[PDB]
Amino acid sequence: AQTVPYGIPLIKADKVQAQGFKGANVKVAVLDTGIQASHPDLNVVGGASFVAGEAYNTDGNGHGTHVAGTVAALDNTTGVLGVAPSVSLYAVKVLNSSGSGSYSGIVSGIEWATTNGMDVINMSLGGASGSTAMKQAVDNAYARGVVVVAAAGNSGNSGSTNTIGYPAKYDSVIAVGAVDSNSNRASFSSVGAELEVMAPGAGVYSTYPTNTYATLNGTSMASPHVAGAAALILSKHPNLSASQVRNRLSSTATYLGSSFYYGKGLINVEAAAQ
Ligand SMILES: [Ca+2]
Repeated sequence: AQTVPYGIPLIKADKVQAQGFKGANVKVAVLDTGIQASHPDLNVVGGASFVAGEAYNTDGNGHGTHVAGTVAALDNTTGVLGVAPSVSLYAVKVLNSSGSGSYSGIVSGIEWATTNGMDVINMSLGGASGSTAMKQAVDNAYARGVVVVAAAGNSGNSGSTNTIGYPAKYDSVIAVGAVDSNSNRASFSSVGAELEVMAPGAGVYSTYPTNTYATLNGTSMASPHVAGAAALILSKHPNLSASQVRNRLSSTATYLGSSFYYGKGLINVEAAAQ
């Protein structure tokens, strides 16, 4: 009836669930291509779009809907199952259907998130170039107490230079790399000094636009696992601070090898939990 993507158990998300922490009352913003709000396995409570012509609540390129579901695919009897399935899910359309977005849109979405008390902002996007304004709203939202997790980049290596994109590069931002089920670091996952931690990003099955489910690969998929794991935690210790929450994801994870390639390693939600 319901399937459990090999990733919820991998990060021991499901052991937190058992205890009864699933992110109830936790507000997660997914800054993506949008979310098919009519998807039987998802319940989007609100949002916004800064993409022109595109309304939001509709997904032209299956990504937003896929990332959305990893975070909150409802806990029912069908489809899949998200990380923090009780969570208040807001979709911020920041990628115009062909998958790309301009900073103006990104920074706006970020701002929106902060201005609407979003406890979590998931950015499964990037660029190899930054901007002054992005660094400010990522720093600003975090100083504001939001937890900002962003995908690392789907660059592999680039010598021994950082292949981590933006905004993941902003140390106010948690850069998430991708592993698989044998906790092996995905091939395409980005390396750099900024990598923070790893999450499942290979062959991750989730909600796909028009009430169906599919398997995609990427850091883009790695990032949301981290965005839910914090909601869970935020649902157990609702007093904690962003940094309070980060440290725990950080300094309490599973060692896979060098920081360059794996960061602090694979997240452990249970241990981080408390
Ligand atoms: Ca479900």
